[PDB]
Formats: sequence, structure tokens, C-alpha cells
Amino acid sequence: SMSVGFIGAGQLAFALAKGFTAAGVLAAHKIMASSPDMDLATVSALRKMGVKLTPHNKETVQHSDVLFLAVKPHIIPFILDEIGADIEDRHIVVSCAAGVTISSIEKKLSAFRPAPRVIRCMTNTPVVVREGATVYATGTHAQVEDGRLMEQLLSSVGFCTEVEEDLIDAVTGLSGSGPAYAFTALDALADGGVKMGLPRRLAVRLGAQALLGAAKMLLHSEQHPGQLKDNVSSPGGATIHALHVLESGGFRSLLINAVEASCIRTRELQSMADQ
Amino acid sequence: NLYFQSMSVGFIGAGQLAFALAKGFTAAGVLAAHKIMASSPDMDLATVSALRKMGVKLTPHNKETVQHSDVLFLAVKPHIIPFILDEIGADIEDRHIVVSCAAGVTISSIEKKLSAFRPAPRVIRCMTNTPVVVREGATVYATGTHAQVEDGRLMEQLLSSVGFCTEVEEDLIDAVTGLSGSGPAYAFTALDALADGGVKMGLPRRLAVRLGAQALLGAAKMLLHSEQHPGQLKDNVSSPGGATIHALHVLESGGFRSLLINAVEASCIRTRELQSMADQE
Amino acid sequence: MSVGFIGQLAFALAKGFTAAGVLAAHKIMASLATVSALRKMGVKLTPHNKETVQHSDVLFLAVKPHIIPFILDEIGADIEDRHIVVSCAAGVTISSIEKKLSAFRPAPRVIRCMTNTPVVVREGATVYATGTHAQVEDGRLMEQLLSSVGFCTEVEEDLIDAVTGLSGSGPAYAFTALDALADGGVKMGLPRRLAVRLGAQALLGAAKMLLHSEQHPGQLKDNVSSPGGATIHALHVLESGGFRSLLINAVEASCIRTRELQSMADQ
Amino acid sequence: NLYFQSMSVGFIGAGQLAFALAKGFTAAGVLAAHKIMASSPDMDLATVSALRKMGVKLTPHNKETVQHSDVLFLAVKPHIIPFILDEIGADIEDRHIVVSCAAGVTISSIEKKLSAFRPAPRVIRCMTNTPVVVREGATVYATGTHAQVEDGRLMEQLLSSVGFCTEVEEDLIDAVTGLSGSGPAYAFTALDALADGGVKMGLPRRLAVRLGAQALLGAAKMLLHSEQHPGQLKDNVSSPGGATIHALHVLESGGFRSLLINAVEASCIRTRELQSMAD
Ligand SMILES: O=C(O)[C@@H]1CSCN1
Repeated sequence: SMSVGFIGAGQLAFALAKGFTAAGVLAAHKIMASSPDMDLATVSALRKMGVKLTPHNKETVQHSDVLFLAVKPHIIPFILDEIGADIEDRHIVVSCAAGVTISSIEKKLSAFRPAPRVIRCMTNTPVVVREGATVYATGTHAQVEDGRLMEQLLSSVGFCTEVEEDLIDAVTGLSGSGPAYAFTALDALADGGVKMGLPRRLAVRLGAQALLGAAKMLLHSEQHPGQLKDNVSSPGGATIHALHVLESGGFRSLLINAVEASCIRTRELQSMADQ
Repeated sequence: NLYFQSMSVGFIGAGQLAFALAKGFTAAGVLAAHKIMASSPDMDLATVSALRKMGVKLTPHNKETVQHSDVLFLAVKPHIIPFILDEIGADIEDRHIVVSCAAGVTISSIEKKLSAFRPAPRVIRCMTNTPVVVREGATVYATGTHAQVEDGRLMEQLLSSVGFCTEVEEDLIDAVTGLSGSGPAYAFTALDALADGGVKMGLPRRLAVRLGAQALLGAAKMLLHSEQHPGQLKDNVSSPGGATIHALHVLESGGFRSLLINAVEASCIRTRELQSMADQE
Repeated sequence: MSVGFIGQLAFALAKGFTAAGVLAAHKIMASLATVSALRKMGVKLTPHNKETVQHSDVLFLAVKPHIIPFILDEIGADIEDRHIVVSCAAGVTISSIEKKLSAFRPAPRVIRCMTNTPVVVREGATVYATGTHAQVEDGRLMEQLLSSVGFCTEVEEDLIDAVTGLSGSGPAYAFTALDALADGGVKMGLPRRLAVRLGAQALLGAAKMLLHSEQHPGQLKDNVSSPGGATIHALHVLESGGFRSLLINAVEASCIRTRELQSMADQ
Repeated sequence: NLYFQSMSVGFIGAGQLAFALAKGFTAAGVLAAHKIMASSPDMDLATVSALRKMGVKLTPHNKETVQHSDVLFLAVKPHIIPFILDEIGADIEDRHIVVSCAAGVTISSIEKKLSAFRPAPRVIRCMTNTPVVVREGATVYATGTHAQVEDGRLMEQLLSSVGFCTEVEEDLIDAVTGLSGSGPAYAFTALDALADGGVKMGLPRRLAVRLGAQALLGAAKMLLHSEQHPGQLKDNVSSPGGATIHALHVLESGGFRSLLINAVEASCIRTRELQSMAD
């Protein structure tokens, strides 16, 4: 029955609308999206999906029950001023804009109506193939049923759980930025395959399949990742020789640096949102 | 396409690979567990206990596995193979398809051993990986001299039920070992580290493990279902000034890409070394 | 129309403009090494900045960033309403120029521009941001003029520091790279002149391929490298030295330094 | 100038380099697309479909390419050149000019194999690169033992239509491979990284790609059209205390120059290794 809105038509809003349509959890005609600059590829992609489109962010608000904000962080204060008068009591405001705090949203929206129902969301692009990783934090006036609605909605396109808002910066550095780390790794792994004689296309396919299978093994396993690493590495063998050169470059610490750098940049954005 | 419901499969070795392939095959429903025999040097393994409860038949006699099976998976260490080939060589019949999974061991080395017993052994060489156990493996195979056309097609249908499977020329399989053969251990290492980073930044350990693994799987599936270069997807998900591009920069400053190239090379080279040392003896 | 200059960037723009036929070289007045060349082109040279302002319609300011305030104080009273003041000085913000000029006349038409030296062969990269009092047609006029000597597009002013780090400093990164590539060719036995020519032609062709392709640079990279071949071996050693991260460091350092100049200009 | 529009051109290999040369030659107008024939062991390549739409005749028989062509480009992998030469050596005629593009394959090795079928094979070795597709390639060539005076001239004319082309001694070509052969890949890596830097500092990706590429194009054009040392051009653009000289310093602190020297060397050394593994 319910309707879903997207303010913004970027990569992430497209990913959610496509993953939601592929889940059949609501008919695409229940979905509206507004961008003042939407590219015709994203227009023709969403329109063929059945996703209703408009340039007027207020049209989305009046159409929608659940309202996704998927725009750049600095654009958010302008959005809230535009649509703030149109926020009804029925609306659930789900922010995806990175580092934008529930406080900064509730402050803006409280100038119009006193109890805005706000949820902060950290999701990632693989929702487009329904394998996203999502966390959400509920705001001051979000009713308990709102969090469940959020949970059921985002569970149709990947993993989803509730966290305290203070962990969302860290989730950003981990699962939010994660897919870009994977894409970088797969491009380098394939370069390695090419270096050793594989055709590029086959190298790309084999590396991506190996990553997926490994991650799936861990998800469906009780065991520590180090234990599964142990089970792959035969004595004297090729895998342990490879693991050694990874260690010599400090491979593990680079991934730690990455999550940390992304979380800290997210906090730097959280401060400008709160300033 | 092909009818192999009444086909018997054997494993020489009952290690991580025999267990992973048998679990995948019986989970795919293309093999009844009681049509699978495995032989192991010792029966005090955790792998044999799980094969027994799976319904797989467990013998200590390699010749018994050979007599029971039509397709014969050789899943032992690379330096054992010429001793297995000696023990069972006379037991090999015309009906047998011998599938070697040892890293490095060449089709011609196996054909040479077996030919001393019977002239036209049907040999296939393959490189698979442990995620066959959840049916998301990556497998390549090459066909030997006396491999029939149906033999490669039969092998590809078998291994496709537990992951991606394609045919390659044999001289690529060492490279493949370094990529998808060792690939899972690189992912496990990467996931352990990513989870340490999540923990450093405040997340509970179990949630950090869960989120990194889900991030890796979804990204891999994204690429497998996309017609786009991995760099384009990197580009697509990196907003200007954002957290992700800042993280990408510190990966680059450590030479993250070169380490993965180093790893694939080291594994492929070690795989070639193991064969050379074997062929010297 | 008429154009004036108030450098190595002043020469480069006048050279490209004339070669494009967009402006008669004599409708151009400027105010060193580049003084012998410019006069040869039939471009009017005058030592008095005030003469340049009185003759010109469009006014490029190509001086050192801490030198603009002194020029503005000097010519400010001579800025009529027909004038468009285009600042190319690195880091000098639109606000700082308008502040100076507005003590003389309330609505100065200011445009801020980040262009680079390859305008001299009409392959520049130019961005520009329109000032508080510039009408729409001032932006379009500027876009038409600088499109004649390379790529040109409008940006928000807060992207110009980033553009400085990418295409503004870019040509020096390429000159450093071609000098090193030529040292490499020389090491492997090529004559120096042949190595310089072949390296620069490789760079040019590669850049033109990317400008004319719909594909990602990584996709074009894949196409060069045959399996097991020479190119992928060379790519590996680039990766092992963190070659990509150095170029990221470069754009970042240039952009940050531009911001620090942008502060000295606003202080 | 030599007249050659009506000659037929053959590619053994319908891969990335055969496509690049065919695309460049047809866009230059020096050959008609229907006068080109290419052969490949694999017809499902994206490049093979691209050649079809151009009007290039595609066959899976290396024999037919030879019989169709006057000039014959060898754009196969290096190690398979020996099997190709045995396969079509009997079909080589006196009218044929054989042009090897394979990295590292020496004129001596080609002439040795081909001399077994008919003496005086006309062989030319060249190293070119993918930007021929936009007619800005970099090509060197060396004439073989039995190449006529005209064959080198005809070869230079053909390849100058798609970029720079000059004659070199054969012992320089391995070095040219590491420089202009692999060159474009170094530039693509550079452009990707520069765009990453632009994005980090806040530019949209597409804008950073365009600006980075345009910066490199115009820098390269400046150098080619000036008589000045790359170092003098670097000096001319680095104002004192400015943003550029700050960025140059971080480049130097990472040994940026040495990485590019390492790259040319590695590619050239690998090019030699490949020929020594053949021999
Ligand atoms: O990597 C390679 O072999 C190709 C052929 S020479 C330069 N690029």
C-alpha cells in the first residue's frame, strides 16, 4: 500500500529503486524520484522500470509515505528548507546523505512541524543486485514501528540491522566504502592474472567469482576468517607463498587504514553538517 | 543436457577439497551421497567424520575407490600423485575419467604414468577452489590427449553445479591457481583486516565481520552482473570529496594494487616450481 | 571587440587567440622575454597599465597573485561600465577583486578563470566562474573566446582550486613525465631526440584516444596489455612504486596550495 | 609519394591491434574497408564484431588472408608467429610484403622460417601503438634483408597516415616498445589516477577525466611543437612559491621519474625475454 520517494537520482537512489523493484516488495508505480538535472540515461532507465519521475521535489513529498534523501551532504539543508513545509505527520524521512546527523535534520524540520520522524541510513550500491549491507539509526520522534518498516524495507535488498547513530561513521568506512575497495582489488587481481598469462575477461571473471565465493563461505560459516585462511593454505604451497608477499607489503594494515580514513572523513562531514 | 544421475564418483584423498566438492555436489542434487566414495591415508580427520555423516562411503584402500567410481577425482598433494598413479595404475579401466586437482601436476605427467598400464587413459586436469562447498566455486579444466568430447562436456556440467566452470588450455591453469585457486585466502585475509578496521573505529567484532563480508559479496556480484569495467564501478561509487575517495587514496599510497599482483604472481610461480621439482625427481 | 593583458600566460593567450583568428592581433594591448615575441605578432605593447584599461573591453589580469591588489588600486578608477575584468591569477578570489573594484564603481563585472599554457597551441583546459555582477552574456562571451584555444566550461568558484591541481598544474606533470620517459628510452639505447618525440606522441595519442572514447581509462589500459606481455610487466613496476598515489598527492598538493594563496588574497 | 590505394591489406590476428590499424587506415581514407581482410582463431571477440560493421572481410582461414593480400600484417601473439609462418609460408608469393608487429620477434627469425619455402621474403618489422585508432599513433619500422627500396617508403607512407612514423635500426625496436609501445598504458593509468585526485579535491568524475586528458594532450602537443627541453617547459609553468612547484615536489619525493624509467626498462626487458624464449 505504502509509497516511497527519492529526493535525488544519483547512483545510490537508482540502486535502491532498482533493488526495490527487483524485490517486488512494492510496485514501481509506488516509487517517485525527483532530480532537477536527471540524465536521460537515468530517466529512461527509471521510466522503463515504471518509476514515476518529476523535477519538483515537492511532488515527491506529496506522493510519498517514506522519503529517501539521497543527495550530496551539503545539498541537504537546502532540500529541507524547500520541502520542510510539506512534511506531514505521516512522513518518514530516511536520510542517506553521508555524515548528515539526525540532529541536523530534526533541527531543520522542527522549524515547521514539531515531531519529524527521521531515520538515518548507511547503505551501499550492491542493493542494486539485492546484496547490500545497510544499517539505520532511529531518531527522536521515529515511532517503534518506523524502525521495523525501515528494517523490512531494506532487508529485501541485502543485510540490514539497527545500530546506534554513533557507529554509522564506522559502518561507512567498512561496508559503505567497502565496495570501492573490492572493485580496486578485483581490478588489481585481474592485472595479476593478465601478468601471468590469463585473458583480461577471464581474469576479471575468475577474481570476482573467487571473492564472492569466499565472502559467501564466511557468511555461512561459524569459523574465524583466519581459520578459513588456514584451511586453504597447504604446507609449502602456492597460497601460503602468496600470503607471505601480501604480509610483507602490510596488506592488512592498508585495509585498516582505509576503513579508518573513510570513517574519519565521514566525521569531518558530520561536523560541517552540525556547524 | 547429459544424463549422469546413475554415475559414481570417487575421491583419492579425503581432505578439504574432497569434502568441499562432495558437499557442493550433494547440495546441488546432481550426486547421491552414497554414489560417492573417498579414500584417505588416515581416518582420524574431521573431514572424514563429516563425509561419513554426509552419507559418503569411506575406505582406506585407494584401489577400492577406483573400482567403485566412474569419475575419479585425485585430490592429494602434488608429490603424492605419481605414487597414487603407481598404486592404482593397473586398476584403471577404459570407463574411467581421471580428474586431477593437484596444483601444478601436468596432464602429460599423469598420462605418462598411467600409459605404462593401459594405453589411452582419459585424463582431465582442473583447478577449483573451496567455495564449491557453498556452490560458488571458480573452476577451470583442460582435457587430456585421450579425453573424449563428451568427457569435457560431462566434466563442465558436473562442476558448473557448484560454481563458475569453463575450459582452458592447460598452460593457463598455473595462472588460474594464483588467481581463483589462492583467491579465497586473499579474501579471508582481507576480511580479517577490514574487520580489525571496523573494530578500531568502534564496531562490535561480529558486526564488523558480517558487514565486510556482505560488502565484498555484494560488490563481487555487482561486477559479475555488470557489463562495466571494475574501474567504472569504483568511479560510480566515489562521490567528490567523499569518504570513499579518501580511503581509496590511502590504499594507493600503500601500493594496495601491486600487493595483489604480487600475490597472484607468487602463487603462480610457486605452482610452476612445485611441478619442476616434481618432474626433476 | 577589444582585449587587453596586464607573463608566460599573457603571451600564451594572445598567441592562441590570434592563431584562432578570433581577434585581430592589433585589437590586443599588453603591459621581458615575452616582449620581443609579442611585438613580432603585431600586438600593441604599452608600459602603462592605465593605457591597457582605456583601450580594452575584456581585461585579462595575468600577474602574480599578490600583485593583483596593487593593479586594482591603480586601474580601479579607470574601470568603466563596459569592462569585463577576467582574473587568471592563481588563488585570487572573485570576492577579493570585487572588494577592491567596488570602492570605485559599484557593479564591477568580474570573471575568474583557471587556464593553462597549452592555450599557446590551442589545446588548453579552461574553467571559469562568473562574478556577482557579471551578466549571463559575459559568461557566454568568455566561453566563446576561450573555447577558441582549447576546452572551456563554467564551474562554481569553489571548484577552481581543484581544477588548478588537475589541469592548471597538469602540463608540468606531463613535462616531468616525458623527461623521465625519455631518460628511460635513452637508458634502453634510444637517441634522446627520438625518445622525446616518441614519448610525447605516445602521451598525446593516449590522451586523444580517451577524449574520443566512451570508455573508462582502465578499459583502454586493458586493451594495451597482452597477457604475459611487456606492457603488463611495466604496469606492475609502476604499481609497486605507488605511481597512482603520487599523481593523487600532486593534484591534492596543488589544490591545497591554491587555497593557501586564496587565504593570503582574502587576508 | 607512392600510389597504393588499390592494394589489399591483410591482418593475421583480428585482435586489438588489427582493429586499431584497420580503424585508423579507413578513417584516414588511405584504404577502403572492403580491401581489408583479417583472420582470427576466435570470432567471438568484441573487436571481431567491430571489424564486421566496418566492412572488413573476416575469415577463420589464415590461408585466405594471405592469398587476398599484398601487404600482410602479423598481429598475432609473439610465441605463435612460428606456427603461423609454417602454416602460410608456402602461400607467400613474390608480391608480398610481410609486416610483423609482434613485440620482440626479430626479422631474422621471420626470414629464417620463410626462407624455407621461397627465398628473398620481403619482411618489415614495426612497433606501433593503439592511438593509430585516432590517427595519432607512434610507429617505428625496420626493413629486412630482401625488402626493396620502395617497400620501406610504402611502409612509411601507409603508417604516417595514422600517426608519427620513422625508420629505425632493428636493435632500437625493443626500447621503442617499452617507451611508445607500452606508453599509452602508462598514460591511461596516469589519467585514471589524476581523475581520482580531481575527485578527491571535489570535482565531478567526468569533469576530472576530461580536464586531466586535455591537460596531457596539450602538454604533449606543446612539447612536440616547441624546440624546447621538457625541463625548460616545466620551468616556464612553475611560478615561484606556486601550486605547481608544490605538486612537483610531492612527485619528486615519491621518485615519480624513476618509476617511469623503471617502466620503460621493464617493458623493454620483457620484450627481449619473449624473443629469447622463442629462440
Ligand atoms: O604488452 C604488450 O605486449 C603490447 C605489445 S607491445 C606493447 N603493448
